[PDB]
Amino acid sequence: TDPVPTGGDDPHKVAMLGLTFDDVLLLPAASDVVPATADTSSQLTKKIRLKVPLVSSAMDTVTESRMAIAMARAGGMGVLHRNLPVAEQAGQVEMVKRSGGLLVGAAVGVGGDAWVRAMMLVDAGVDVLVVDTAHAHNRLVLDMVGKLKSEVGDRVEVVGGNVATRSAAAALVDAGADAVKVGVGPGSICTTRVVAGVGAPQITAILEAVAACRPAGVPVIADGGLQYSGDIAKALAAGASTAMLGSLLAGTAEAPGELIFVNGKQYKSYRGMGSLGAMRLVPEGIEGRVPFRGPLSSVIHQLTGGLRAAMGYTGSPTIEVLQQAQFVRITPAGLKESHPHDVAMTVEAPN
Amino acid sequence: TDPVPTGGDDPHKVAMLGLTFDDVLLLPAASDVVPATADTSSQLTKKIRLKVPLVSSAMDTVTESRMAIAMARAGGMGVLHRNLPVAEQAGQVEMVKRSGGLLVGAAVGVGGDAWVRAMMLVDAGVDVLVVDTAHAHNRLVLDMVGKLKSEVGDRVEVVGGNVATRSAAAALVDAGADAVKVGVGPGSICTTRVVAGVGAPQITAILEAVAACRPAGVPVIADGGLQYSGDIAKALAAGASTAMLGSLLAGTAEAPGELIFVNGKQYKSYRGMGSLGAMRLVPEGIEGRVPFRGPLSSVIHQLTGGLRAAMGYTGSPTIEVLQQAQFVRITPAGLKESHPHDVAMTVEAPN
Amino acid sequence: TDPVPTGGDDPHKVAMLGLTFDDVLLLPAASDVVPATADTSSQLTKKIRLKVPLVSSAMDTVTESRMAIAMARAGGMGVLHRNLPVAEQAGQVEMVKRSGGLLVGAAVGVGGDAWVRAMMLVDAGVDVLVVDTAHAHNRLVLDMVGKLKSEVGDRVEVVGGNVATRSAAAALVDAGADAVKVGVGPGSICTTRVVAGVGAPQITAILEAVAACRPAGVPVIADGGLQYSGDIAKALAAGASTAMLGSLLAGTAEAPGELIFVNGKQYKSYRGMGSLGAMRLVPEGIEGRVPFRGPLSSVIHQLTGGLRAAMGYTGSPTIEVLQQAQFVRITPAGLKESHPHDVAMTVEAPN
Amino acid sequence: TDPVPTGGDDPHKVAMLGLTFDDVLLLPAASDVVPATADTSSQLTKKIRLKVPLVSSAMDTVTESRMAIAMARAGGMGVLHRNLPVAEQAGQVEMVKRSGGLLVGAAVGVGGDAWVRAMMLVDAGVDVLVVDTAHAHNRLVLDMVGKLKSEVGDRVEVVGGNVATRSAAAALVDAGADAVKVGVGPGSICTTRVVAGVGAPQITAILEAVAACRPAGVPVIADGGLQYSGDIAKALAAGASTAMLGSLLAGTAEAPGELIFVNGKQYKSYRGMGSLGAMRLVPEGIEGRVPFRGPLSSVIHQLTGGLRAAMGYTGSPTIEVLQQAQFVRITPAGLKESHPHDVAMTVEAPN
Ligand SMILES: C[C@@H](Oc1cccc(-c2ccn[nH]2)c1)c1cncc(-c2nc(Cl)c[nH]2)c1
Ligand SMILES: C[C@@H](Oc1cccc(-c2ccn[nH]2)c1)c1cncc(-c2nc(Cl)c[nH]2)c1
Ligand SMILES: C[C@@H](Oc1cccc(-c2ccn[nH]2)c1)c1cncc(-c2nc(Cl)c[nH]2)c1
Ligand SMILES: C[C@@H](Oc1cccc(-c2ccn[nH]2)c1)c1cncc(-c2nc(Cl)c[nH]2)c1
Ligand SMILES: O=c1[nH]cnc2c1ncn2[C@@H]1O[C@H](COP(=O)(O)O)[C@@H](O)[C@H]1O
Ligand SMILES: O=c1[nH]cnc2c1ncn2[C@@H]1O[C@H](COP(=O)(O)O)[C@@H](O)[C@H]1O
Ligand SMILES: O=c1[nH]cnc2c1ncn2[C@@H]1O[C@H](COP(=O)(O)O)[C@@H](O)[C@H]1O
Ligand SMILES: O=c1[nH]cnc2c1ncn2[C@@H]1O[C@H](COP(=O)(O)O)[C@@H](O)[C@H]1O
Repeated sequence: TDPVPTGGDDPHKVAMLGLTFDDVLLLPAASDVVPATADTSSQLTKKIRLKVPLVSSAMDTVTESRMAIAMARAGGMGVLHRNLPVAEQAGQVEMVKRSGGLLVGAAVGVGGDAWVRAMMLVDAGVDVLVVDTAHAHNRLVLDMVGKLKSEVGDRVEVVGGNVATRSAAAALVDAGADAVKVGVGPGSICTTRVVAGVGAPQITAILEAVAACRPAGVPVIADGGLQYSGDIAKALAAGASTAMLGSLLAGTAEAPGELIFVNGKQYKSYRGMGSLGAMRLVPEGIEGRVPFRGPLSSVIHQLTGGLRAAMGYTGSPTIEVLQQAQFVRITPAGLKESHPHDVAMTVEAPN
Repeated sequence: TDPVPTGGDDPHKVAMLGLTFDDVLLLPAASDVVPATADTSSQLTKKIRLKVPLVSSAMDTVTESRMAIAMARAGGMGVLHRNLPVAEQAGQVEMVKRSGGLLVGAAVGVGGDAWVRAMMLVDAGVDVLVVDTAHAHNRLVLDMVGKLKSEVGDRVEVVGGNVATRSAAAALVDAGADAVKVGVGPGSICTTRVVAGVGAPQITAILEAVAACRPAGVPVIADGGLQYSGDIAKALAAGASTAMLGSLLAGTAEAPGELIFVNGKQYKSYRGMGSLGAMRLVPEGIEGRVPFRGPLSSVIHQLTGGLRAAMGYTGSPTIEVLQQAQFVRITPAGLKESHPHDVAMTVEAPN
Repeated sequence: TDPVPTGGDDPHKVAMLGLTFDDVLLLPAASDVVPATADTSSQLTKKIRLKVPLVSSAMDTVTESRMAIAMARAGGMGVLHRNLPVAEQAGQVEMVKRSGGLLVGAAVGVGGDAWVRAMMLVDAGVDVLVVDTAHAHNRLVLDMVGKLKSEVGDRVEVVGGNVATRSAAAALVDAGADAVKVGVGPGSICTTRVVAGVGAPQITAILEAVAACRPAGVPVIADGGLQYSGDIAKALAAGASTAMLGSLLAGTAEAPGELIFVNGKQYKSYRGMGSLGAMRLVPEGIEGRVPFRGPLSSVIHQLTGGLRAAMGYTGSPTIEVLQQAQFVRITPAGLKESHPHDVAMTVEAPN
Repeated sequence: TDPVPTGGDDPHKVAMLGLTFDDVLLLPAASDVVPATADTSSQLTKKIRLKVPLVSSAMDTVTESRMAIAMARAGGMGVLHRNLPVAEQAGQVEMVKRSGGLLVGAAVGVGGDAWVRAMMLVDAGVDVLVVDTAHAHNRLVLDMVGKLKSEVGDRVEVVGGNVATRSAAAALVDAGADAVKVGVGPGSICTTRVVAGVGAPQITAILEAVAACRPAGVPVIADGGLQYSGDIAKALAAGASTAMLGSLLAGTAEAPGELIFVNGKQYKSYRGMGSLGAMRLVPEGIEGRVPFRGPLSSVIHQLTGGLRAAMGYTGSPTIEVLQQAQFVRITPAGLKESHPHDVAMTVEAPN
């Protein structure tokens, strides 16, 4: 019997071919939709629907109270980070609720201290708890999701993550999750791929997680690796219902941290939660900076405008129709020309 | 049942593998043709044949009256842009007609104002109307094509675009189009691919559109992404009958705009019609610059000379025979060496 | 009959598709393992098990007595290089044995002088002899392995290498090798690939060698091309039992050579054993430098920490379970984003 | 019926997948050969065998009398260029013959003037005539080969080229060629690929030409694209019997032209024979420069040493055995590491 062409005698050792966002484009289709008439609303969880299908990352350089307020007013939601005392995180929930009863979420870990944290957040009025781990395919994480749903599941929605396979998503569904968050490897500040050699390209990870979650009616949150507004449209067409953004929002006025004026240009700090600085395990994230981008309201406007353009080209009046769109796969030669190919740019572009 | 190797259980979710110009080369074949004896004439529309199979883009940094006159004298044609008052566009048609009854086209949009524009252009003597949209697979665009053909189709030829699929090209054929223009995603100044995440690699887009148009006798115009004279030969071998050029002609003396002397080198402005500056929707084009290239007559001479070389290598005495030539697909390692690989260039090359 | 699609009529002329480390990632799986509870021990040879599955390269810029002592104290082993007189190499074995009866290996060549060298190393107390060649698929190399095993095989373990195919690994197994070392082409300082045009991508080379060695109970040493801690996890998941490191350890305090302060940064010399300088045959290696990395103990700590993270993500309590993990294949677009993609790094990262 | 996955309904429109040198490596195999014992002799034509399987390009910056003398003394051969008067080219043949009756070849074109040139070269004692064209798959070129063989074929050997397909090679075999030269697209100074969009990756072109020539006993000359000594071994393993070199020899003392000292480094001119300067048709080559490399004897020594290393790794005692060796295909990730990957080079390497 002949060998597998890439080596050895086991045809399942190399189990899949993984696609990322840069590997695909959306095909145009017959359409009566124009960008202005598209409806961008979508489910965050079984019970919660958002007007704009975007949430901010649970990171100490992205989401505290000011970002959560601005995201909710823009039609999305923020998830407050958990790298601070319980009493301070619960107080940031109250500040958001004092600005109009806006929707808000908050991250928790696994174990006894994370349980005390979760109960204080519920008492403060939080709408969504996010069980927030590097590897959710573990019985202790599944137990945490199920115990929260049993005790406070009537009052608050419970998200679990992160996963990158069909089998991991199915395990969270069986544990009672109200949404499943997908992403191991893809984030802009992630070094899991080179430190551990572990990960999954994000278009294939979404397609596999959706194969388990869609038949059960559980929404999927696509978390990490989104670099352009067009990546949001690709993630939702692969079957996700919302997208979570770190890098794209870390440059805004509302993100925690001060402005950095260096060489006449401006920046703000952005770091992984598994970086040396955030943990103060070998680190699985870096500490860096991103360009300053101005007010959050204007960033969200440009991102939703690109999504609306994609809905016009694909004939999708709603996000549920966009989830049925088709891809064309591209080669390396086709990606290099996608970033403005060979015409000296001179003027600023908003998107 | 096993999953699709790239994810999920649907084998049509990733529907195609899209090739661009850099993915293919033309194979040499048995030939009695030398570059000097090749015949470069080809159909622009059902009724109009050109001596040179090239047209200039309908852009406000590429084609007004001076470019249209020079293109027609060179054996091709210009399409006048529509980012100006109706009375001015109609007057540029008259200026072209006063220089010898040369062929000329002009762009129009969709709706009531575009209808008034179209009727004034016909009264001024235009030969070709181009229904000029970002997404032609839409009933309002198909209605515009059909209504023009019904009212003035005896006097003027009617083009519709742009499309990137077999089904979209078939819909324009059924509506009465005299030619179909192909290109969503590929242009040098296009950002649709990253803003909306939408597009189609241009060799596959041409092959699919031709599968619908050739059996009906409708010519295909390949519009966008052409960077070298060899790309013209590849587009026509994939089945197109003419090519439309923006970047390659924006540097010429006849293009609208003034010369830009900067750092001892010279440039001219070139911008997408969906850029912020041209529209004064989120933008789907950039504003930039290209190197100055001299007179149009000399640029067209070099481009047609490269086409003639391809016809010699493939044994094609006419464009209709070139449309039957074969490709070899190349890998990433083969493209890097195609751009002069590893020999410090010292002297200027015209092409 | 149709041609093979890549040329000619022989479907075995291009025999395989070879994958390297950058072509694959490890898939997360169901896990009760956390990085702290993983067991990193593994067989170096049939009779010798190490606490940490790493050995240092047999190179005159990587391993003399100080590196061998530090590697053994860290739980791994060093292999002393053979580019020095027999009496000096045997004396370095004694120095290692005087620091606590630590484990140590030493390289030898093929022929009569290499036999005298081998006997002196055994008299000095060496634990492992490494028959150390550029191409081990040769009857003289197989004879050397078998004769050593016959004469001193009761006292010392005998390794042979290097190979890159299933048939070559099988020949070393039949000759009596206690471990098989894999790697032709992949090393950071190797130029065999461009000087001779010969080599084998290392993930496929490991998969093929393991197909011969695992059924016989012979461990495989993955030698060359490892650039990050995650590459160690990939090599062991492909079926290797230990990894050998040159570049990653050449920057440490214990490596032979002096520090190089240049432009405020620090370096140390690193060169192939087939470079012009080491041989003083056309050269098949280069002479260069690598950044200074500090003490060996700290480098090994970071490398084993990344391995432990991979064991947590894959649910592997032991190295024998990690050898059963699965890969996802990635495209060129997915690799570019793996190296910290698009976030200006500002702070130092240990790994 | 479903479409072809890359577009259209014709499965032969994209006829082949073309491999270049960077797409493959030679696999090591069982061997009793060491580099010193390999036999590098090989057929140039049916009747002429060389000691070293290399010839110099017929270019006015590579081969006049001094290069032809040095190549023959090194065991190879030179082909004198034809961009000069007939009387001068014939006189350079005599100069070579006055230095010891060394072997020499000379290029000619097609037509009446090329016939007069050919007869004068034969009278001057030339050993090989090379019918030297950009596209040999043409009845006028085949007639020239056949008429030369009929008139002077008893005294001189007749080569024809260049081709890049099985059918073109078969036509030259039927016309009586004593060897077939392969290469359309691959040369370092070639711009046919971007000017005409025409070419064929060189490993696939050799495999296809050999499928026609080997069964007839006609040797194949691999011409263009060779960048390293390892590329020579790959070309011969694909089935060629000799290789022709331009760039690799244009830097030597014996090449025509003067040394260029610029910025403390040294260069020499190198230009295509279809460049603007050589023709004084649109140009299909560039004019440039290459680094100075010293005496030819030393360059040939390093190139043959790399070939000898490949013969050791593959177990090939002769070139006829190397022509039976096997390849592994590599991905883009595997090529980037082949050029010395990540170790600051400090010292000069001869090869
Ligand atoms: C922003 C602008 O981008 C482009 C892109 C390509 C061509 C042109 C253009 C303008 C004039 N001639 N060609 C404009 C634009 C203008 N209107 C409609 C669209 C649009 N519809 C759907 Cl559905 C999706 N997106 C986009
Ligand atoms: C411009 C010039 O380009 C080359 C390319 C490769 C080799 C040479 C060359 C010249 C002399 N020796 N080799 C010239 C050229 C000269 N003539 C004919 C052609 C030609 N025919 C067909 Cl059909 C297509 N294109 C091209
Ligand atoms: C170093 C640190 O890396 C990350 C990576 C991604 C997300 C986060 C994070 C922290 C807080 N929220 N999200 C941390 C970390 C923290 N703990 C556990 C792990 C881990 N477990 C297994 Cl199994 C393997 N590796 C990794
Ligand atoms: C020039 C030199 O290149 C290397 C490459 C890899 C490892 C080493 C090495 C030296 C000492 N330990 N390891 C040397 C060399 C030394 N001898 C033999 C060969 C050789 N044989 C065959 Cl067959 C083909 N080429 C190559
Ligand atoms: O240190 C880390 N390592 C790996 N992933 C991380 C780390 N910190 C945060 N993440 C993930 O990265 C996402 C942000 O990705 P981005 O939007 O591409 O910048 C977050 O929402 C987390 O899922
Ligand atoms: O703003 C824009 N976005 C996208 N495509 C555009 C825009 N403006 C013009 N185009 C297209 O780009 C083509 C020019 O492409 P180029 O020849 O590659 O520069 C035009 O003929 C249009 O089809
Ligand atoms: O000159 C040489 N050419 C090729 N391979 C070499 C040479 N010297 C050492 N090696 C190999 O390269 C390995 C080190 O690879 P690295 O860890 O990628 O730097 C060694 O353990 C040897 O197997
Ligand atoms: O102008 C030209 N265009 C294309 N190919 C050329 C030209 N001049 C020479 N060649 C070819 O290029 C070969 C040299 O290729 P190199 O060794 O890669 O530099 C010659 O032997 C010719 O076959």
